[PDB]
Amino acid sequence: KSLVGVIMGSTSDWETMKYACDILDELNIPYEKKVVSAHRTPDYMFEYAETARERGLKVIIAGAGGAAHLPGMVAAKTNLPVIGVPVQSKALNGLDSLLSIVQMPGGVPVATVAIGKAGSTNAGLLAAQILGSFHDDIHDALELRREAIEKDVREGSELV
Amino acid sequence: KSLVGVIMGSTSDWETMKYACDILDELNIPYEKKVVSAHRTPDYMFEYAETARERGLKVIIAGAGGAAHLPGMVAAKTNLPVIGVPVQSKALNGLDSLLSIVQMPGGVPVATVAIGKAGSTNAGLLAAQILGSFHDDIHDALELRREAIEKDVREGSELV
Repeated sequence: KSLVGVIMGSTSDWETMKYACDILDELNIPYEKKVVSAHRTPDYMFEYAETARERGLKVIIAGAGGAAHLPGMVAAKTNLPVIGVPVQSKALNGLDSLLSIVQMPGGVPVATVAIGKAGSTNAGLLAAQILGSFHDDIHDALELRREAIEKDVREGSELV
Repeated sequence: KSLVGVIMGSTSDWETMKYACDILDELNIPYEKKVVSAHRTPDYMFEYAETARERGLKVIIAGAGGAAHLPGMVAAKTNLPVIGVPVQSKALNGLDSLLSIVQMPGGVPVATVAIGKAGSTNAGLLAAQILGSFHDDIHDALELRREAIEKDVREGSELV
């Protein structure tokens, strides 16, 4: 049973959103991934969000660029934590994506991460952290993962 | 036993961070509030972050402005979810705060919310949502709060 839903407005955002999914896979967290568009499939977006809780999801990761409304509108329709990944847009390099996602009004939080693939990775990790707040096995896995990277960086980053 | 830690670098940030605490008070979620500075008390910041999980905290809300490093450095030191509130800075109106918080690299997510008061309110709600991913009573209270606001706004839609 999926614990995290990873959604995005278009297939073109997949190369960004796959980073989140890779993290979930690495950590063996069950998830689903779907294209759900705020602007092209608005009714479907509402159905997806409003039924997430009953479907067993605990966290939603939503990616969008430009006038990026997907994370906020999903957030307006569920009280699951919603993590917003600003996709890097062509003209404004994700500045529009960022402001469109992060500047939510009081009452409807969206947990916003960095523009692009770094943010996407981080959305997966943040979802895992949210689960880890109550599943010690996931928290332990996150700790070990971080420890392993710390060692790799401190001990195996030779400069020539 | 506090479930949320609400921290900020300066007593002057309280004007912003109070809003997150008002939400927690409203939802009867036990929390602690402290002045922890990334730049003025860096050792204390590491100790606070390191010991949060042991102490029973499940989420940390951190507010900072300007070259805002508090949320990110706390996040580097704990696998609890960390919510970053960008405080509105004087010269750049929180643009510096926002970018210095949200643009975290892969491996160390910070759940970033809006600049200022709206963001602070939302950090409290987001922490509650994170708790609500395990605690059905908190999730239900969030749903009820939102439903009452919906009614106040909808059965109040007339501009007279």
